[PDB]
Amino acid sequence: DLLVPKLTASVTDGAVGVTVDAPVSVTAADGVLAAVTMVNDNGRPVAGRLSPDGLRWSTTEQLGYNRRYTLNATALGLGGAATRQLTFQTSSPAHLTMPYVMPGDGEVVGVGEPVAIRFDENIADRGAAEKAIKITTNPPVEGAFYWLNNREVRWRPEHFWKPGTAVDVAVNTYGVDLGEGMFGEDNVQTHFTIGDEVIATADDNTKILTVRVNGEVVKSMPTSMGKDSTPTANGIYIVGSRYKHIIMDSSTYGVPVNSPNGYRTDVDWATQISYSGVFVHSAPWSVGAQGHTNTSHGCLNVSPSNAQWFYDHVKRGDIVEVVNTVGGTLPGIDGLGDWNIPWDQWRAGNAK
Ligand SMILES: *C(=O)CC(=O)[C@@H](C)CC(=O)C(=O)O
Repeated sequence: DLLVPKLTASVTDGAVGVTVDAPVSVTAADGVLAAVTMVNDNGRPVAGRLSPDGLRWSTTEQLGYNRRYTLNATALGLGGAATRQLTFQTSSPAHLTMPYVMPGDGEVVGVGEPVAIRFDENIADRGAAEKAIKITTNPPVEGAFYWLNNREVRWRPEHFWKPGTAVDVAVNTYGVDLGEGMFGEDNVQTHFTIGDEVIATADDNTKILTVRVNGEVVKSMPTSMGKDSTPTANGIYIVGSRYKHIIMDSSTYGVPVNSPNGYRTDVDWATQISYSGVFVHSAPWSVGAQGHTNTSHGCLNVSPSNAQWFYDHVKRGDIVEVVNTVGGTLPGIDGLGDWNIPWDQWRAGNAK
């Protein structure tokens, strides 16, 4: 009794809402695939690949949103032939959101650097976004997702990264329903490495900014932080971008320039450590106060040479800690204040 070949697809005829996050495949049993074609509505063929043993065919390029595909396959065996025709329709998004992932590919960053995925649209289903984001670490370490706002989610370990750790971030959002008819416009894939442990502590009691590289004190900077009425917040800051020079505009951070606490200052050697506008930068005008008295709007004022030193030796992801000021604590959702959120609260997340 010779068997008739059987044709099994990873879709079914008449299917709709087929998600394009995965390839479409066809399998033969009691025979081999002699012919497999898939065309879109317009008759344009889709690239596919047949396995050497002739048993498995799969698409090999991206499938498009909002499309009607037609699949034709024929299987031959000693028992005879069999042909099937399947038509199906893929997801038809109401909205598309593009993801952006920091830090940059190939980059080497500090031990406080979180994984950041920012979407250009509000994410209705955060849980679906988190699931779609595949993070790999080496050596392996536990981490968790937490949302700073409706568009950006962060991933980080309980403690600072171990130097030498590889991080791989695969944002596989294409074809994924992120909620309310919003699907990922594309995928992104970044990889980066954890460099040396650089931790700079600013103690308001001593007015000193001590830089420690892998435990070792390598630089001690007299500093002037925020004057009482505009104090520098205590807490953990993540180093962000660095500038040879930059015009600091208080309106950029919510405070009108023409205000009592406003300002517009052109400074040298500026290292940003909070979205709220905290910078380590060159403050020549206050070199007398540094190490003695706080006089700034909130920045860590240091000498020109120490500012340039900081610029040259501190990198994105390195850590600045402020302690014992008269300020409060840096908001966990500052954008660079991730570490100020307790692990239990971060691990619990906020996907809802
Ligand atoms: C950063 O937030 C701005 C500052 O705190 C420094 C530039 C200090 C300052 O504004 C000043 O008046 O010297």
